[PDB]
Formats: sequence, C-alpha cells, structure tokens
Amino acid sequence: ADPDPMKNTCKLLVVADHRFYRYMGRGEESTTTNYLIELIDRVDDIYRNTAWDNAGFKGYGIQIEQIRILKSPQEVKPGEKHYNMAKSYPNEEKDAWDVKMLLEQFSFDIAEEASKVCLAHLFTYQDFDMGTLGLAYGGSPHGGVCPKAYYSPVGKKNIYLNSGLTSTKNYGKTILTKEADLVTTHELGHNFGAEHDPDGLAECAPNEDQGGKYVMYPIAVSGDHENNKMFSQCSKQSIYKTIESKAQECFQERS
Ligand SMILES: COc1ccc2[nH]n(C[C@@]3(C)NC(=O)NC3=O)c(=O)c2c1
Ligand SMILES: [Zn+2]
Repeated sequence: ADPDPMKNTCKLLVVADHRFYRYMGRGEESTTTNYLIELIDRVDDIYRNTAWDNAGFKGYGIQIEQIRILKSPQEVKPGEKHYNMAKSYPNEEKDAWDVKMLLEQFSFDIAEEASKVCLAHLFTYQDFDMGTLGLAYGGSPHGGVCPKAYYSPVGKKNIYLNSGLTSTKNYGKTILTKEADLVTTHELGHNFGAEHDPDGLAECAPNEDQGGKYVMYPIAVSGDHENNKMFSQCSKQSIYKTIESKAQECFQERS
C-alpha cells in the first residue's frame, strides 16, 4: 500500500468543556487553546512518524480543524442531560460522570458537528472512578475514525461513533502533560482501530528493562519508559488495516 498525501490526515473537532475551561484554561480562551494545540501537535508527532507497515506507510496523523470552547455550563431543563451541564451524571454527589455514559452523551450532543469531521474529541476535567482517564469508540474486542451512523433508539436520532474523550484530572489533581499526551494517544489509538496490547504477546508488552509497555497497554503508561510513547507491532497491524480501509473515506490533506 502507498500513502495518498491528499488523504493522510484525520481532521479533529476538539471540544473543551466548561470544566476544562475553568480548571485547565484558567478561564481564558488563549490558555485553553494553547494547551490543546500543543498536546494535539505532540500526539501528531507520535502518529505521523509511525511506519504502520514498518516500511514507507507513514506520514499519517491528526490536525485540529476547530476548537469549540464551552465557557459556561449548559443550561438543561428538568430530566434533560447534556455533556456540558453543571452536574455529574448519574451521581451528582460525585466529581465525575460515569465515563461510558459521558462518551455516549457527548456523541449524542455533538452528532451534527461529528458528521462533518474525521473525529470529535472531548477534553474535560473530572475525576473518573478507579483511575480511568479516557474513553473512545473503536478497537474494542464499532466506531472510530470517520463518522459512521448509529441510530439511537433512546436518543431518537442518528449519532456518530467517531468520538473519544480525555480528562486531565486524576486522584484530585491535574495530571502531568506527559501523562495527558499519552491518554489522548491511547484514546485516538482506539479510534484508529487498535485494541489493548495483551500480556501474552511479549513483542507487544515488553518488560521495564526492555523499554516498557507500549501506549495501548490497558494500565496507563506513565511516559518515563521509551516504549510508552510508541505503538506496539500489535497496534501497528490493527491501525494499518484501519488506515487502508478509512483514509479514502474521510482523511484529508495535511495543512
Ligand atoms: C495512557 O492513557 C491510558 C491508557 C490505558 C487506559 N485504560 N483506561 C481505562 C479504559 C476504560 N479507557 C481506555 O481507553 N482503555 C481502558 O481500558 C484509561 O483511561 C487509560 C488511559
Ligand atoms: Zn484503552
């Protein structure tokens, strides 16, 4: 397979919710956007430099098309929910939403905009239970790159599963930027078709002395080991097949 430079970039709709704006953006558009621009660019370096077939099938990456900045909580009617509402759901007494329900709600609310982009990604600031940092569709044992309709019987409309989310809060504190970059890499990894690296394949889950785990390992990589910022051969095989199938459908030229 040969790369098409006219169809080698997955353009993103990046959404910063009110929690992200307040806690990460310090209530400023400049601070909020600079954080996301720099994070996406560092993630793009991991992707763009990856040779998916271990040869010349490289130069595939991600770029931001738009950053939506939600400065305040979404006003909701009684019984109505929205990913950007003030309260956490299902438990308002908790700092965070149930992560799966949040990804579902974001996908529902962002459906119209998501239909026009390769991927939509939510950046929030909430302490998900049991150390979870993000969630995404694709590479699950459907969804991922390029909007694919799913009729929601509950929602009564089509939603698109080209979505993921990252939280930069864990255990009551802001995560390191080196940690945040890896969360987003991991979530987009799922979007790109990669499943978790299994323990049973040494090639895909190396020991610490061997450079450590790759980004798709199910236990969040810290970023202090060499392999942490890279995709395993297992992830490359899965993503290679996805890119081959999906680039013509929704990838665009690098800006
Ligand atoms: C480096 O970031 C990572 C790496 C592994 C992770 N595992 N999890 C939990 C969960 C449900 N989310 C996800 O995308 N994969 C999963 O198993 C992170 O939230 C996570 C984040
Ligand atoms: Zn995962």
